[PDB]
Parts: sequence; structure tokens; C-alpha cells
Amino acid sequence: HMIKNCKILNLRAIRDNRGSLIALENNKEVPFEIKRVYYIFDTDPNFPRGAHAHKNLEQVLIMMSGSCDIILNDGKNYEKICLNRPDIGLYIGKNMWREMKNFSYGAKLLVLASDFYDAAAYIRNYDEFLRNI
Amino acid sequence: IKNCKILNLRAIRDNRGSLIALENNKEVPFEIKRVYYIFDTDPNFPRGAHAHKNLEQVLIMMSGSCDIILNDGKNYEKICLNRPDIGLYIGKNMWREMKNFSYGAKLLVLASDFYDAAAYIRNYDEFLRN
Ligand SMILES: Cc1cn([C@H]2C[C@H](O)[C@@H](COP(=O)(O)OP(=O)(O)O)O2)c(=O)[nH]c1=O
Ligand SMILES: Cc1cn([C@H]2C[C@H](O)[C@@H](COP(=O)(O)OP(=O)(O)O)O2)c(=O)[nH]c1=O
Repeated sequence: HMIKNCKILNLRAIRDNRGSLIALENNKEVPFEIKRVYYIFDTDPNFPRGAHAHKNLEQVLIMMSGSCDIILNDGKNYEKICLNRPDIGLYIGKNMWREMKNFSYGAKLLVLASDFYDAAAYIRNYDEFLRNI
Repeated sequence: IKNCKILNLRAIRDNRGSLIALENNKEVPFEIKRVYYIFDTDPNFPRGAHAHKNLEQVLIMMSGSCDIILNDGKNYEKICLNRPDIGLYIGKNMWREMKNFSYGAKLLVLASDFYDAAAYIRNYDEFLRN
């Protein structure tokens, strides 16, 4: 796989008989400062999300339940990645096009974001994404 | 009670699902320095009760349910968390006991500070004093 700005984070759970606990801290497990946490639930494999990019926004994606595929695209290379467990995090860094699909029904995705929500930061035209690479 | 509030989180719902977002000093009254989550839970194995002096937290039941018994020194309250569009803000100086997790429930915690092993106040009388 040749995509530069992403990384699989095989996170460390602490397990005991009460359950499993995973923790992520700014500039530690997450290579940025958390400004925003959001989560998506009530998902459906017939209803993918839209492809778009961001410029400066970084994220870490954790499948809290169920599964999905993320197609990542750096302008050059693309890679499909299945998220299907809550102890794996997908770092998506700067200048990445991505598209999330095949959510198992009712799957839940947790996202840690480096910056606040801004609809203007979504790049929906692929050619515009290329140009700014 | 005291330093604690049920947050009705606003969700965006469309045919792809529902999204809820929480942002530093907006939905959450602090800078989120840490996020953790607990899963693989079991109604037989409650968490130990304890307090924190300065840590603030927002809890969100991502799946399933649990009971949080809050104690401010004077009073106590049970809160059943059971839906993902509700958060529980737990402010400073609060004793809490989490219990009664439905099997495999999952709880998301947003925290105002980095994890500190010796910031747990695990003795109630000791809590009362300070
Ligand atoms: C990521 C995010 C999305 N949203 C909104 C924008 C959308 O209506 C909805 C779903 O987000 P998203 O699927 O990211 O964008 P779009 O639907 O425009 O492709 O949630 C927020 O309100 N806050 C956020 O932090
Ligand atoms: C909350 C938290 C706990 N942990 C660890 C410490 C504990 O061994 C385990 C469970 O924590 P927790 O239940 O808060 O403490 P205790 O087990 O002492 O009641 O997870 C972290 O590593 N980081 C964290 O942010």
C-alpha cells in the first residue's frame, strides 16, 4: 500500500473482568490536539457516505461497532480499508480524499478530529482535490 | 445535583444514519484532552466508585445501558444512560459509581485532562473532607 498520509493504529486495550478500556490522548495516541469528537450511528450498507477531501483536517476513525470500508485516495494511490473492530484506529492525515461505504447495518463510527466542523472545508470535486495537490 | 447535567445532544439524521458532534467549549464545557471508551462490559462487574477533584467528563452511552450513581458529598442521584444522543456532564468534585452495564454495552468518555493514576479519590470519607 503506498498511501502516505494514513496509518493503522493498533490500540492497546486494558482488559479485566469488567471489560476493556481504550484511551487516547492529545499528541500521544492521536498525532494532534482533539478539537472535536463526532460519531455516526444508524448506518446502513445501502447508504454510503459521500467522497470528499479535506486539506488540513486530521482525524482518527474507530469502528465502535460493526464494520465499514474506507477507500482512501492521496491523488496518486488508492487503498480500501476495512474497519471492523474497536481497538483499531485509522489515522487519516492532511490532503486525503476518502469515502466510507458498506457500513454494516447500525454500525457505529467514532471520529476524533484535529479541528472544528466547517462545511467549507469539504472538497467534493475530485479534480479540485488533485489541483491542490 | 451539583456539577452535573444531562446534555441533549443535537443529531443530524439522514438516510445514511445519524451524526452527533461535540466540540471544545461548545457541547463540552472544556478542552477535550482525552477520550476513552469502555466496552465488553457485563452487568455483573460494576466499576469501582471514586471521585476526582479537577477532572471534568462527558459520558455518552454509545450502545446499551448503564446506571451512574452520582454523589456530590451531600446528595446522590441515579442516572440511567441508554441512548447515544444524551450525554452526562460530570463536573468537578464528584463521586460516581458506574454499574449495571447491559452485556457488551459501550461507553464513550470525553475528559478535560490527561489520564492520572493518582487522581482517583477512592475513599468516600476522604472525599468528604476535601
Ligand atoms: C462531521 C460533521 C458533520 N456534520 C453534519 C454535516 C452533515 O449534514 C452531516 C453528515 O456529515 P457528512 O456526512 O460529514 O457531510 P455531508 O453530509 O455534507 O457529506 O453532519 C456536523 O454537523 N458536524 C460535524 O462535525
Ligand atoms: C480512564 C483511564 C483508565 N485507564 C486504565 C487504568 C486502569 O487499569 C483501567 C481502568 O481504569 P478505571 O476503571 O478508571 O480505574 P480502576 O481500574 O483503577 O477503577 O484502565 C487508562 O489507561 N487511561 C484512562 O484514561
